[PDB]
This record gives sequence, structure tokens and C-alpha cells, in this order.
Amino acid sequence: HMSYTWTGALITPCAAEESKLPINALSNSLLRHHNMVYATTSRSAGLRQKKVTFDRLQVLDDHYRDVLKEMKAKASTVKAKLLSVEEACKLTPPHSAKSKFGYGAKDVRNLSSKAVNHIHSVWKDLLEDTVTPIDTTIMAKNEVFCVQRKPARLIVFPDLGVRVCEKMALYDVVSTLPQVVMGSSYGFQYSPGQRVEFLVNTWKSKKNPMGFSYDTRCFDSTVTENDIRVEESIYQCCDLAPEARQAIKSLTERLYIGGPLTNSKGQNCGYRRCRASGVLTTSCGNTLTCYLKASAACRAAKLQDCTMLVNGDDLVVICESAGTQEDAASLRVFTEAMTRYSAPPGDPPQPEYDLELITSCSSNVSVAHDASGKRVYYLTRDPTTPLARAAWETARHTPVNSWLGNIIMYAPTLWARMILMTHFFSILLAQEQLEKALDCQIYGACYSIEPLDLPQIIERLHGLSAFSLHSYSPGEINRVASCLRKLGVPPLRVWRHRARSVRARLLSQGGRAATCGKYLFNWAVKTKLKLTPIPAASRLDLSGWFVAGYSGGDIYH
Ligand SMILES: CC(C)(C)c1cccc(-c2ccc[nH]c2=O)c1
Ligand SMILES: [Zn+2]
Repeated sequence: HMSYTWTGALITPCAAEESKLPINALSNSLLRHHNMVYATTSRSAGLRQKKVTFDRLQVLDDHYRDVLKEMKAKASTVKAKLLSVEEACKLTPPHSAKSKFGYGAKDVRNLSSKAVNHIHSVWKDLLEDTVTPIDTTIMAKNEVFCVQRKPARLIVFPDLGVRVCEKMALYDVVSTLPQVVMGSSYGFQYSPGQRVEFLVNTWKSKKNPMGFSYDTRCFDSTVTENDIRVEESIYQCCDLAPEARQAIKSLTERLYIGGPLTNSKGQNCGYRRCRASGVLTTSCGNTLTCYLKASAACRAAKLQDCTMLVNGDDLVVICESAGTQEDAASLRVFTEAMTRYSAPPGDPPQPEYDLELITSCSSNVSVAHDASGKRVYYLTRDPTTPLARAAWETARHTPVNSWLGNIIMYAPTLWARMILMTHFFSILLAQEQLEKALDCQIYGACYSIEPLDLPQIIERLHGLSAFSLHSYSPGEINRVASCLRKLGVPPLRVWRHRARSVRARLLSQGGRAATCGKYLFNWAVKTKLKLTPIPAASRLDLSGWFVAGYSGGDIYH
């Protein structure tokens, strides 16, 4: 039961790829060790093929079947609706991959006759045909990292026509079902603030808390045909229209279970018998499968008071400790159970007794103080990848601006406030592009956001404290400092000086710009200003925000 079989044909790009960090007049002000920053290309995809290709062995016990029956019972209370062509089309990103059948992402959004006619043809084909495998494109991702070198991640996706039909049949399912089935354990329902609140409250509800994260070695490749069929049986519990049921069964047999892999040149690269990274159900299916395997493994390990938190392939468990030795022994049983269910780990899980030492979604909980010196818990991460990606975005215009998403999600952090906000507001002031909307990703979904709306947005998912945080933990400070030394980023003292300039330039401009200088850069000045609740914060249509994960699912909000 091999995840992949290969013909020998290479994974080809759609354009000339850059691996070296592009340099411009703004590069040195952010980063000096340019050699450290790189981007993955299709020319390293052969290295990934080896890693993702392996045999999957699966042993399913009563604990697995018990949890599944409980999951199907909760799923049977979900009612999901069938979306119209126009509704699914409006959810398609503008930078989305064009169809092989004469149309693109912009044609889809504009509802061109050629696109809509093909979408209807694929839909009719899904209702009539449930055996023929759907063709997918295997492409290599261009992701930017810092060295110590990752090979390119793989992206497997069906044609744009199929992707719109996937939305019609499963967009409501993947948006409603996860929270009903997993309850508070479903991580994508939370804003960064609601997440820390949930982790801190959960950690505090235990007599002697123990927490750990579980890292599955190549989760998509570990997903078996059984897992994909089990996902469909859960989707089929919902109150669905007979067209949606037929399209779900069809997309499962023909696409989700597996199919041929085709490169950008139209050559057969091989066959996939695992999870596709570029389908609508990637996030949802990964969450269901992980939660199911982990819940049953909690039961097998006899873990006391298991509180789970699942986001795709990412898993955090907070439970009652039984001492260091009994915890280490319980984590072995948990891993033995996960391995049996075809979910072995990358690095073995380790018991942690300090919430701040637990890393899940590349993030950890940390503590700072607000204006009244009161302790305040927030989400942070190592700023290496956010800084390296920002350095690339300083020289090249990318379809998705990682720095904007990073300011949104990590707004209370030291590194995002002092470096990310400073640098990019400076760039925006210079080009007078403060009023221009930029595309960014939040839980895998694409959002067109106006940078002048940043103070209202941050207040809504972090609170007003985000603008007043100080007296940061020594662990977080040394982490940021270490990252700056590594990449050659100017010290935090230089960033304060620069922020005083950016702030004054923003305030001079008045209006929304003055609000950005006021709220975002209050930390930069000794004589602080009055940070009052913003009237525009309530007037934010945050509908769709923190409902579900859509990573690789081709979603625009
Ligand atoms: C920090 C937190 C809430 C754990 C998280 C989880 C998943 C994704 C993100 C994220 C970070 C940066 C940009 N966009 C995102 O969605 C952030
Ligand atoms: Zn039982």
C-alpha cells in the first residue's frame, strides 16, 4: 500500500524559478545575511518524492471504531447545503491556477460563459460517473525559508473546473461539520486570542498539567484509502441534497482516494494512493483523520483528562500528569497506537510541564504585560520564517503577502510590532500605497485586506492590549535576538528609532494613517497616547474569519 508509484517523469515548473534571495535598495535595512534566505523550486522535488513514498500498514482496533461511531453520531446532526455555480465561483482566488479547458481564475470570478459551461459539464460528469479517476497536476511549491535546506513541498490538485464543483458539493460541509464533530477541540474556530484563552484555561483546569504536541512524519502520505473512505462516510452522515451525496461519493472514488499525477508539461509522473494536498477536503479530512486516530490513541495510552486541539495535521494534547516517568511511558503507548493507525511521528512526542514550551502550529503561548502591569497571554513563534519571507517580499511582489498575515496573526508579538510593522509601513508610506488592498492567508483562505484597517482588525482578534504590551519574557527576547544575529537583522534599538519616523509620517498624513501611527506605534514613544476602543472595529464584517481551515482548498473570502 504505497503512498505513491512513479513513472520517472520529472515534476516540472510553470515558469523560471528563483532560489536566491532577490536584492533591492530596501533589502539591507531588514536583512544582511542574504545567503541564509532561499526559496524551494521544482528542481528539488525529486528529493521530496523519496521522502513522501512509503508503504502504509494499518491495524484498526475497537478504540478506533468507538471514536468513529461517536464522530458519525455528531455528524448526523449537521445539515449542509449545495452551493450554486456563482457562489462557488465567487469563492475562487484571483491568483488560482487556470483550467486546461481554455479559462482562468479571473474568468471564473467574472462568471464568463466558457467557465460556467465547463463547470456545469464537470458537475453533470460527477453525477453520472463514479469510477473514472480525475486527472491531477503535481507541482512543486515555491516556499521561502532560512537555511539549517528543505526540499520543495508537493502540491497535488485537480483542474479549476473540478475545484469549483468541489466547492458546490463540500464547501458547506468542510465549513460546518468539523466544529460539530470535534467541538472545542477543533482549532480553526478560534481567533489567535480565543486560542490562547482556550490553551491557558485548559492548562489551568488540570491539577498537575502535562501537554505535548504530536508531529506526524508526512501526514498527507500517511493517509490511507481506508481513511479517505471513513471521511466520506462521516460526510454522508449530514443532511444532504441527493446531488451533493452523489457528487461526494463521486469525488471520493475518483479524486480523494487517489488518481494519476501529471506534470505542468502534461506527462504522466505516477499515481497517488494517499491524501491530495490541493483539494477542498485537505484541511477538513486531515483534521477528522488526526482527531480520530489521536482520540483512540488517548484511550489506548489511558491518558487522564485528555483535552485535544487539532488543526489539520497539527495536534496538541493537554492532560493530567502522572509524574515524569508515567508520562514518558504513556506517550510511548500513544505513539505505538498512532503508528498502528498509520500516523507514525517525525520526532517522538515529549511531555512538557510549562505551557510556554509546547509548540503547535509552529506557535507557542507566551506572556507580556499590558499598560496596568497586568500579565497577559499571547501567541508567538520563532520569527525566522516570517522574517525570511518578509525579506523576499521586500524585493519581489508575491500573490500572497506573508508579512500582512503575520502582522494580523502575531500582532501582540515583539518581532511583528518592532520589525514587521515598522519596515512595511515605511515601504507603504514611500510608495503611497497605504490605501491599496493586499492579498494574505488566514487558515489557508485568501483575504484582500487594506493595511489602513490593521488597528481595527488587531483590536478584534487580540484586544486593545496588543497595542500596549511590554515587559516581554526573557525566553522570547533571547529567541528574537538570536534570530536577528543569525539573519543579520538590525537590533531592536534601531527599529524603535525607525518606528518613531514611520509613526510621525503616519500621524502627519491624518485620517486612517494617523490611526495606524497612533495605535500600532505607541510603543515607539516615551510619551504614550490614549488608546481608546476604535469605532470602526465593530463595523468589521469578520464573517468567514475563524470558522474553518481551507489550506490547499483554493478559497477566497
Ligand atoms: C498562531 C495560530 C493561531 C496558532 C495560527 C495557526 C494557524 C495559522 C496561523 C497563521 C499565521 C500567519 C499567517 N496566517 C495564518 O493563518 C496562525
Ligand atoms: Zn470499546
